[PDB]
Amino acid sequence: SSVQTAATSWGTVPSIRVYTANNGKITERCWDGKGWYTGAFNEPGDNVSVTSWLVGSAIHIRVYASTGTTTTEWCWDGNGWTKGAYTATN
Ligand SMILES: OC[C@@]1(O)OC[C@@H](O)[C@@H](O)[C@@H]1O
Ligand SMILES: OC[C@@]1(O)OC[C@@H](O)[C@@H](O)[C@@H]1O
Repeated sequence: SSVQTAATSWGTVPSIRVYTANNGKITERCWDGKGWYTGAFNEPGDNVSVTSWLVGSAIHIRVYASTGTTTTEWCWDGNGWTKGAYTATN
């Protein structure tokens, strides 16, 4: 039905990342001050949340993608999206 989004931002320009879960696929749109464009993130999920932090000038992003009761963490640390160590509790 209705897509579900999550958003994060950093800096002062700023940079913004908006993740949209649509029909089981999460994609990413990006802003760094000069126009929206499509990001590299593509992962399965019906629900999405996100957080990010800076270490100096380097952004680190964590996206939590959920299907059913399984949540997978995806990490951006400058070098492509890698699977994180996040696991659920009992
Ligand atoms: O410069 C765009 C980009 O590299 O920014 C960091 C992450 O949002 C990536 O998915 C995205 O493609
Ligand atoms: O560098 C990746 C990592 O260690 O970053 C911190 C947390 O997001 C962890 O789950 C994740 O595996």
